[PDB]
Amino acid sequence: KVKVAINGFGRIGRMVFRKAMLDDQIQVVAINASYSAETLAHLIKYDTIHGRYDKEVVAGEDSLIVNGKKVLLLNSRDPKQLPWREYDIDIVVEATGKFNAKDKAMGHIEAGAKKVILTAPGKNEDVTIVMGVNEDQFDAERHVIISNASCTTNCLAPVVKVLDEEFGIESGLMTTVHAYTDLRRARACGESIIPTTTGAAKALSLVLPHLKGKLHGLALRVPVPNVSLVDLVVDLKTDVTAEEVNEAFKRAAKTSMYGVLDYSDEPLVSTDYNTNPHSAVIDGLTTMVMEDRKVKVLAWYDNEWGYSCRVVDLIRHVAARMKHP
Amino acid sequence: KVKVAINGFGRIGRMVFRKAMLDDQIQVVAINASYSAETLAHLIKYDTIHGRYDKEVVAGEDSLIVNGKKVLLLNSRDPKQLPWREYDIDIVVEATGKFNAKDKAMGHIEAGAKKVILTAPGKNEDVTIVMGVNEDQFDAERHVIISNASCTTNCLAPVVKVLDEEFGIESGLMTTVHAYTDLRRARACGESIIPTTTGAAKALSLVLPHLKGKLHGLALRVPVPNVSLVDLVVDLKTDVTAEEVNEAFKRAAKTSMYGVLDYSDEPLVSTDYNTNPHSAVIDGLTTMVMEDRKVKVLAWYDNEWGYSCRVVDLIRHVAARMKHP
Amino acid sequence: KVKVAINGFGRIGRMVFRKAMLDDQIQVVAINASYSAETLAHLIKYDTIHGRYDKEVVAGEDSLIVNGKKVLLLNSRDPKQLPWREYDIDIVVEATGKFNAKDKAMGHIEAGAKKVILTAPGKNEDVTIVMGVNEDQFDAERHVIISNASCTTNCLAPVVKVLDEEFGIESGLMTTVHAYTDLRRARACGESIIPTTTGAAKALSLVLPHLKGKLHGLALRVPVPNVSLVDLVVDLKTDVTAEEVNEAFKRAAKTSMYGVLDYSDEPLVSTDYNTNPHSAVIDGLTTMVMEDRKVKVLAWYDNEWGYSCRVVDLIRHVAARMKHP
Amino acid sequence: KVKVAINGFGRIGRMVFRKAMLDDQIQVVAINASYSAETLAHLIKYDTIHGRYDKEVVAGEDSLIVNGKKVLLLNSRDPKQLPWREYDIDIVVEATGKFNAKDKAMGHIEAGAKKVILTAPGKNEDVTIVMGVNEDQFDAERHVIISNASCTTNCLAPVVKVLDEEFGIESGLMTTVHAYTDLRRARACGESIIPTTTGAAKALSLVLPHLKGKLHGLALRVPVPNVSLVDLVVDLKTDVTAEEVNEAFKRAAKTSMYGVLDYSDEPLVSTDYNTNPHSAVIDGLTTMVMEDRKVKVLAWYDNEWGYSCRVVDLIRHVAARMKHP
Repeated sequence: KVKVAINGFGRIGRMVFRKAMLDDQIQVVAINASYSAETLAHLIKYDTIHGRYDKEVVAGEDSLIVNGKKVLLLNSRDPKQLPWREYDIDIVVEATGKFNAKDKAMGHIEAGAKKVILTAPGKNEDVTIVMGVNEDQFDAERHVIISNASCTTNCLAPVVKVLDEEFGIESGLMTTVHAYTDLRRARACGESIIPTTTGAAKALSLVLPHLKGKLHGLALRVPVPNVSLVDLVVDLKTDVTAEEVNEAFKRAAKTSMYGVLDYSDEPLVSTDYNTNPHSAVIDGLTTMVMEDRKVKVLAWYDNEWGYSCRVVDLIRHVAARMKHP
Repeated sequence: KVKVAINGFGRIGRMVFRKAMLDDQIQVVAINASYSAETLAHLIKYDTIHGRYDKEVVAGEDSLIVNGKKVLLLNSRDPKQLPWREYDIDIVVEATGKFNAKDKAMGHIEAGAKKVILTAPGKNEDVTIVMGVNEDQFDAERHVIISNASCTTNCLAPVVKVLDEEFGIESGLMTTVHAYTDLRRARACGESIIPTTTGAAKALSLVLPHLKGKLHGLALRVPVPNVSLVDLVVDLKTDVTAEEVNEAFKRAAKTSMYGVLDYSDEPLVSTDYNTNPHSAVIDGLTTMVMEDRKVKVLAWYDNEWGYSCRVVDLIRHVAARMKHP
Repeated sequence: KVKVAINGFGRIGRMVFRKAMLDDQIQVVAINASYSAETLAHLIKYDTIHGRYDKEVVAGEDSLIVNGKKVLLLNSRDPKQLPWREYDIDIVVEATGKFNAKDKAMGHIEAGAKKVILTAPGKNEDVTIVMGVNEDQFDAERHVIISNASCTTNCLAPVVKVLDEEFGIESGLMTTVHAYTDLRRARACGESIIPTTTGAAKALSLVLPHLKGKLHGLALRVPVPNVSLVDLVVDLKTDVTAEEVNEAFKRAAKTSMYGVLDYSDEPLVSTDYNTNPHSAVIDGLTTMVMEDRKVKVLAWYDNEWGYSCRVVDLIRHVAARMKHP
Repeated sequence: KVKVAINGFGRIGRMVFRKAMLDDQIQVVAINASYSAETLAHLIKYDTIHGRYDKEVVAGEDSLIVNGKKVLLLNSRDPKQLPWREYDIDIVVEATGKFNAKDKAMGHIEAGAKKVILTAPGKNEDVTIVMGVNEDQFDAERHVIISNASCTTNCLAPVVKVLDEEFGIESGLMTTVHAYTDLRRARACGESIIPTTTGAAKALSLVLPHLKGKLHGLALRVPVPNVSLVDLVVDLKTDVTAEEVNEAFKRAAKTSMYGVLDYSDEPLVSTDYNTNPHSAVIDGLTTMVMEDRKVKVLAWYDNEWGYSCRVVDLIRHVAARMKHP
């Protein structure tokens, strides 16, 4: 079983831990976090977004017992002090965010870990991966620090990939309607629509390089707790109807992007996609086409759960290629 | 002074009443509503969206005393029973919504009112007006039932008019991010992003006829109390930069669309536009241009206050043309 | 297996159906609702509060296939037209609310059902039951129309019962802080704290008659989607400490009120009690005692899930006593 | 005119500045804040809670021009470096919160200010003042550092004072239902009811010393933007009815507590008290009495605006006693 450590216990770290503890192919050996075992067990068991954890979560002496398995707990702010060599850590998931991600990852390597998965794109990682888009690019012999991009990029890239490979993309603009996770952001008070910048369209370069200059956009932060939406207005290179666009997505969801992209013909609201494991769910009832070429596509994503499921999928892909190069 | 009655005391009726009671050029003679004077005075004085009313509001015997002036109160469900002939009502504002608006308006005419302003587009009105766009079309000798369109159309039409007259519009799609005012709408529970249909782009035909087939869109209802946003992605017929688009809006706001359209270079959030009297406020900091032609424009509007101010402006325009044909 | 029908498919009807379809001791033969099978299947599968249903939900010809079992669907507004005699319906759960509940129940009896469970107290039912408080009072030979009280009464009555039997209650006042489910209620706009009346303290008379005149209170509706709170300030007849009060609750939760009342020493928030099946969960960390006698107790309850679980428990209790009088 | 400086530009500092700039008896000479003049002018002009500022707000070179008057701007983190002696500052309002308030105040004294008003109780101030309760205690010759208590204490103390002086208070418990401004607080996500501690009942000792041991309580943080509520359950020393309690409050509001406490017989919601200048508004329709002695009283307060108005009232009281000892 691949041996994994998790650094940082924010929402992504906790969701990844929840999902990995259910994977019997993965052994979560250790956690490095800022809090005591009792606080960590509380945070694992209870969650205001995804509900209570199904398995038994129990705090012990500098460890957790989760689903019957022991997980060691550490509290090191300098990652190169961690006992990763002594624990034979195969993969560290670096879940403390964007800030100095590459330095932290190198710290984990210096501590004896073999590979690091970053949770942010464009940190000078050896390779940027979006599952369903370019995971084939991972070389276990050449790639040591691997990025899983971001949640919005994990939604945007498969959608855009389907569109470009079926119809060709001329150019497009997008709005990502973002749940909660710049004077505008600082004056929020959790009550307003807030326009901000987004980096998902630029991060698209890392996984679909032939497409930069073609897409850009902004974010609208809205006061919903979780679940976000990509609103993409894109011009295609060939004539389409809404039904043809939806059929391309429907076919990708059942084949090449199975488990990553899904397609829905149901009249759902954003809350219905809470704890959905897909990277993107096309809302088939809203697809629009103006003058056969200008296409509006709406894609739902749980900006926490889908990304964490992709992180676990990536752990499994990397581990398989580590044992069988 | 032009003599006005208001039918219906929902949020639009109450906001229009608040604004008209401040206009010394307008005499609000009467109100027809479903509640007693005490309840109406409560609803006039207090408002969870726009705050407490500034003037003294007092309930009397089947009347209100507001800002020192008496307003008669009626409770007729059939508008042709109203004493509009006996009160010399010049204009009735029909504020009970879209349902059977033309029948209600004819009822007010049969009761003796001279003109009716509907608060919804496409009700077979004699003319559809958006102030700043086509108010010149009103003929006091030929037009008896007049529509002020809708709040979203009052935002979209001036923006689109500036764009078309300065640069020409090829085609475009829009999202209106709507505050609160179909299985999706029924399953809301006030907590989700809800995609729905919108009729603002189609209602554009009534005030800018040369532009239909060129624009369509959808709505995203989000749980904010008030203030909404038009997110327009439009292709233009000539090369532009973001600065040139913003300068066109800035020039229209200070001249041809003064008081109707405004332009902001400040980093504001949606709540900062609460009780803003403009039909649309361009957010200059978010304007984007892809490949010199594909333009993203964001326009804020208080979907209640701006529309009600336009209703009062229209009352004044119609009354001026009634006295001086 | 006891044969059950459900009348009305609001949130309580749907939650009860979800829970009963999992109970292999209960056969849900039929549903009477206002919508078609496709809409009902949508509403069963998806829920903005409690998430997606775990089992396969599928719509057929005037029926549903849920978890592999067929459920017949009817659309009768007059309950005495229903084929309950032909289906051998043992128990009808009347889930259309308070309005004319007894008339509806009699209609179900006239249609051939043997017993009816109302979802509201004080409707001239033969007996009012709160599980854990007085279910022993049900007589299968004398009681035909049975009430499960209300969600707030199902929280308040076990708490008050523990307090009265351990320490004696002199008098008390309560506030129920209520999630969303009178000029104040009509002016809401989903954004305010709204004081209203509550009938839970009066409904206490029906299940704990020796206690009326001793308790009354009000409600504060707050804009949270689900999960509510009883804030009880009660004077006791003997000296206590906070620890003794909490120990009384802790002992009741593990014995006489097992499955109905629970006790928590964890620092949780309201959202952590979403889809909790208990009628009440004492928040042990907030219990307060002033001058040894005046006690503040806080009790969480999911105002939907706990009540629906109690409805299913009551179905099982009634059915057991029907087969073994 | 009394010369005032404001230290700290959080919400209380900004609201106090807004109110003081309207007072022609007060000269706001300077502000010490963490941001540039342009950012400060933005924050003064726009506010997501209380709306846009009425007066002209303009940023100049290390100054603001507000309502036509110039206000100097400083950016000193050490208050004893401020030029208060050179500006003849009479009163500094210390609006950076509870943390090290007395040290900051002494710093302002060392810089040359004559008096300091703290915005938190129990900081070893020379005197704690609640306007309407004990402002008579201020001695301009003996008191140099003055506390205006807290917003919740400014609501609780006048209510409790009326009750104790009219009927006598035996003991009581309270809940303060608090808008947004401990594992529970850290796991919020702005969506839950959160029980926390409150210090308002203990701070009552400072302004009504004969009453400690008699009152204590907790807070329930609820996701409303502004406006909070005190829910007080108190036993009195003499028999009362709800009408007598409400009449005591009504008489205090029109006499001894004019401008501080108000009384409402209207069915309002919390949002209707936004930007209300009173310290407390009794909700007369919810007052309850159990067994002639146990009284429930609900008191609304804008936890920002009322407190800031009290701060300005205190500035005026202190200045009057400074010039006329």
